[PDB]
Amino acid sequence: EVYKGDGYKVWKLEPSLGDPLELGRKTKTEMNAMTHDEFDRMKSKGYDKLRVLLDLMDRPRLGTTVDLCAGRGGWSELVKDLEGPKGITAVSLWEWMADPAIHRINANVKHLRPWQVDTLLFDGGEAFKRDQNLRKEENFNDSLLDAVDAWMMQPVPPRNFVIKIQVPYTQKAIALLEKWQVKTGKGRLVRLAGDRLSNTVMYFLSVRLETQIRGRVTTFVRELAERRKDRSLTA
Repeated sequence: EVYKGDGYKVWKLEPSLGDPLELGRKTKTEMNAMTHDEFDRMKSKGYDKLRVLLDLMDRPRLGTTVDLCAGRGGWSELVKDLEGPKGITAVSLWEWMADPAIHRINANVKHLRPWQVDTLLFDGGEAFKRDQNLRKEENFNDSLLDAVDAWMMQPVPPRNFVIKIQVPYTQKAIALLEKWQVKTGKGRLVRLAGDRLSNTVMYFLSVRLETQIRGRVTTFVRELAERRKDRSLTA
């Protein structure tokens, strides 16, 4: 009851006014300019984080599961403990610190074409370092969401999904998320509490619909910048 709800797990993100792209670029620029003190002072591990996310989703039965950009296997390992290794397929480019019984495919996620699954996991995306054009990090993560898009738009989409959204305030990202809600009839973008302030990572979970994604991302980026200032500043 009062257990079921979130809770301090995720931020509350009600929609608000603003351009998410510009507020997102604004706090990225500010962060890039922070000194060594400010930045650090505010700056297989995913095993636990996926368990939290799946607990929020009411612990659904996973079934046939593809884990995209599986990396070291943290997410695949949790599925195997939850349901055995038979149903999991792990895709990444190659290392692998998870159960070797889990089936793996060495392939570029942007070239592997989708197939039908019960559960779609994606934990890809990368945070670029300050010495970069802002648009290059946005384009790179956009192109990864474009690949996930083909998994979500196939004739029978994933019943369950956990899709990391590394850079959620681009037009591609927001348009991709709104399209996936229409396609699947569900989906909510969450900000896990306790994620490092140094990224903009959100997660798109296959729970009951929550719309106005564009305003909630704006609220996220505005709220994150304020918390970045609080932590970076002393006294």
